[PDB]
Amino acid sequence: TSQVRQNYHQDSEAAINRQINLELYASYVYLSMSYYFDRDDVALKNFAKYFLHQSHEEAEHAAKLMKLQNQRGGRIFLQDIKKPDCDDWESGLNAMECALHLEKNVNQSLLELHKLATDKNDPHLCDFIETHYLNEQVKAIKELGDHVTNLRKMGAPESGLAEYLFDKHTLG
Amino acid sequence: TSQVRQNYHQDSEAAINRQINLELYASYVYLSMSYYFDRDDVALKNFAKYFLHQSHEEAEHAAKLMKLQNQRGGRIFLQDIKKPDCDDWESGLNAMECALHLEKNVNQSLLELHKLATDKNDPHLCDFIETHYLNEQVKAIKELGDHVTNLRKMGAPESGLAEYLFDKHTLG
Amino acid sequence: TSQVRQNYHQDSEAAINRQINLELYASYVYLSMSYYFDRDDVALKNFAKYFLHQSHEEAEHAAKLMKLQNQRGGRIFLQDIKKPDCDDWESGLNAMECALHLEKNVNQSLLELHKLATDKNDPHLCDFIETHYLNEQVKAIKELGDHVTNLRKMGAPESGLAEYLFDKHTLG
Amino acid sequence: TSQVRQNYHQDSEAAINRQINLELYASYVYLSMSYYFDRDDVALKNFAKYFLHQSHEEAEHAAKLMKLQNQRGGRIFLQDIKKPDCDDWESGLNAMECALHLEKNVNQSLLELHKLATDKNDPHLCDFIETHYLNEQVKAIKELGDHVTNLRKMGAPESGLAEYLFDKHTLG
Amino acid sequence: TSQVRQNYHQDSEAAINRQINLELYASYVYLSMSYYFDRDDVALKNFAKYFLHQSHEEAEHAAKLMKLQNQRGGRIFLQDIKKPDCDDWESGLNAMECALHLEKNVNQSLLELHKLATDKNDPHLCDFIETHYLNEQVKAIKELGDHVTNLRKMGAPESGLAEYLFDKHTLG
Amino acid sequence: TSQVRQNYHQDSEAAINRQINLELYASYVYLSMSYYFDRDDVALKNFAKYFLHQSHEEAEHAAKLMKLQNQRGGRIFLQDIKKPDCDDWESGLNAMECALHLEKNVNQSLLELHKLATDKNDPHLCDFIETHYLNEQVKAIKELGDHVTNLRKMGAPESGLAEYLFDKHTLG
Ligand SMILES: [Cu+2]
Ligand SMILES: [Cu+2]
Ligand SMILES: [Cu+2]
Ligand SMILES: [Cu+2]
Ligand SMILES: [Cu+2]
Ligand SMILES: [Cu+2]
Repeated sequence: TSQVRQNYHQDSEAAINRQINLELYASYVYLSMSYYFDRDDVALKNFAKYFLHQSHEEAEHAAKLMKLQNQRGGRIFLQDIKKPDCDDWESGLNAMECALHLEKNVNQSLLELHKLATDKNDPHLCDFIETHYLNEQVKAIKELGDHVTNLRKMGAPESGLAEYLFDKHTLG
Repeated sequence: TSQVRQNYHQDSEAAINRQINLELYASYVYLSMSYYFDRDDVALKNFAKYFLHQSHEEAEHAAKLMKLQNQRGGRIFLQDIKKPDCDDWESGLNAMECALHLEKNVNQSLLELHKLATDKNDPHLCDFIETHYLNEQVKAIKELGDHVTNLRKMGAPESGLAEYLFDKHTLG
Repeated sequence: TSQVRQNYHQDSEAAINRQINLELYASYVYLSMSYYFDRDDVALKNFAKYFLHQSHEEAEHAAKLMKLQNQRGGRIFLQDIKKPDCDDWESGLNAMECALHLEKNVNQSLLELHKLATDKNDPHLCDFIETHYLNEQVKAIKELGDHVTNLRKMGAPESGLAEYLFDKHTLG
Repeated sequence: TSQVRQNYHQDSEAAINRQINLELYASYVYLSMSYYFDRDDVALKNFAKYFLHQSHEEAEHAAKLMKLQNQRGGRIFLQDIKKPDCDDWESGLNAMECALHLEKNVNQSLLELHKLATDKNDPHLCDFIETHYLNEQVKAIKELGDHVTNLRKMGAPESGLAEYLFDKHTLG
Repeated sequence: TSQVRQNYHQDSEAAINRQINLELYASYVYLSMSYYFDRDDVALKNFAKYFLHQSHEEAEHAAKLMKLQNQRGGRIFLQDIKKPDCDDWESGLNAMECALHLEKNVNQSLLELHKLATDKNDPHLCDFIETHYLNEQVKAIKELGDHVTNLRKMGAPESGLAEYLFDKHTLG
Repeated sequence: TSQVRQNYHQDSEAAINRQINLELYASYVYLSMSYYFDRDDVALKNFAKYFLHQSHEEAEHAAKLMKLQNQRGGRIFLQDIKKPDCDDWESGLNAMECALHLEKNVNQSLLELHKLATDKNDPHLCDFIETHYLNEQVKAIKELGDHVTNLRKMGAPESGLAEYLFDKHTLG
């Protein structure tokens, strides 16, 4: 056992590793989206920039989780980062909807993690999740919902002008 | 009687209290609108910002009226701030039209107040209304009329693109 | 259902709306106090300034709650802001005592809200309450208790000199 | 009962007093260590500086707990600060190990305190512990574990050169 | 024997350790006073600040004595820091009187220490006491006497207004 | 076919995708190493920092390759990022040796890619590889070889002091 480990259940350690893999997967999904919008036949540079920023933020989340795993005396166990479900989205609106679904899945995983930490009476882990992940997830979900709403109201995906103007005015 | 009271009719004091309540009600209507446009399914951030600014300005108007009530030796008598007539507006254009109607109602109340002060031969009250409220109301009504005209000409409310572009270019 | 709503119980949404109304009511009570101390026959300018600042802070609390309601996909439902129980306090000490009672009532409501969020397993809501409201309430209650203690020890309310000196030295 | 006391159980008040005494004891243990390494026959100035800083931080923790006791309307009850178990450590590595054990004991006490506050449904106390003490304890334990690991790997305590170089490069 | 020890009698070493414990005890008495005046039902913030500063100064005195013990090749032997005789003082004047009595006791101990060092022909120890402690004690006693005199003349402890004004004007 | 595609063979596109996956895999290996050295029982902070920087650089290399894929009209096809072969290295020297082997493998892949581009008469691809990857690989391999040589000469892995001093002086 680690000399620093205290009140750190093995179930919590395993769930933290699963969350690390989930954050890495989300980052790599966002990377796929970003370079989809960099394509010559899509060419929405601000969508690409937005999703690249999201990918970097997800990477940061993963790194923070690994740092906590080491802080608590757990052992990081990495797994394959699976390829994203889609190589194509055919519209900025569809990518935003997929991002919203992904963020909600990540949020559900974080909520299950918080429930596990509460059951294991690990207040440090609960506070870590609450302070660094829960409100960030809520803000991200709200922002993506706003983007989806605006794109739908503007006439996307059937209107390329809508996506162009959204790229220029909201994401630019 | 207050040691500072001079040429301050009780009718004027009561009308000032009614105007205080009206300004508070207008502020709270604007607050309702502002957070309607903050909703995920509406997501017009500049409409929300505009109406929040209007709410703060209305609060300021109310506070100025209370300060005058104290200056003249009147006694502030507060009443319930009634909830706004609408929880929903379904478009920025409808909210702008409602704001225009509200500002015209506030203006009519101020004009009746000025007529009362003129009848009571209260030149200080008349000058206070003229200097701090009448031209502000005229400017607000003109600005709201301009917004309504532009939104209607752009194709609102049937065109979500119109409201999006108006949010970006006029209110942003 | 809102596209962003996740782990947000309807009971929590209703309690948040009730808390919004409570914060608005507290702000309007503080406003009443502030302009009571602006009266010519009371004339305690720093008491008025203190209570006006408290009113603005309460308004901010209400706005933050509305923002959370929108963030979580809840729907803001506003109600009448009831007039304050008192139009008169006859002393700074009595106003401070009333403010202490009001802040304790707001705190009790927030604690019940936190208990509801804990029962509904809404860690984001629990953390929001803890981070933005609970310690602010504790600090406000402590400060008001200190003010009440100092005013009582100085000889208020029977000593106008006590309230004058407290206005100058503590609130100024 | 205190005019500010609300949702503050007597058991929580007693546990807070016990934690105050524990933090003071930890500070005084660290002080003992610091001046052990200031001895002419030990002469590890950066170890002394490190433990003096730790002592000051522990004092700060105690003061924060006393401030909370007053904020919540509890009554501070001080007890004797017992002398540290050891007047001698014969090596920097042994002092680091003792500090690690002490910090883990303090952490266990804080976790028991958080469990008590959770049982008493005192969310303000729970959030105070989580925000100001739990992650600080985790970071301190991790840092001490790192120091112990590095000292052991460098050849301490049998190698005075190891402790000298660690004093110069890690603690300096 | 220490390689640096020279003209350092064991009696002087023991007396220095006793003085270390006395300074720590005085610091902890001052800490108790400081947080007594932070209570909601006392609420004299400048009294609390004054006594907290005194506590920090006493801690500094203790640390200086420990540093001298190490400089001369003596060995620091710590003892329990006993809890202060009083948990309550019921007035700023009573706390000032207690502080005056405490400082006079510390001064008497320092004078006995100087007499011992003179008897042992330890000019370095005599000069250390004279330079760093004797005039500081005289100044502290004079300042506390001034505070006690002013509080008594102002009508303390029977006049809460006196203590409030003294807190604002002398300690603020 | 892409409107921008010109002199871009499908074999080159596939090899670029394979290289993207290889760079991502190398980044994730470096990430694993970095957080291995962040462990409490390893505690070599500058090794961790060095490998984290290497991971970020590898990510940058991958992103540059994806950007080229889009520039030339190829289509990015992502694959699973496989977990690193090792979760443990038991020494900084072993991690450096593994990094050297990994960089040589990446270099061999880049050389095969350059040979393919030369065979396909794709001078733009050849120049891209030469300008952005070949000399970077040579420099990285040389630096890792230097680190391995220095660690071996200092007595690693059997000497923890060697790895500590290397962490402080070369990587710090
Ligand atoms: Cu994330
Ligand atoms: Cu107005
Ligand atoms: Cu509030
Ligand atoms: Cu501590
Ligand atoms: Cu002293
Ligand atoms: Cu590379």
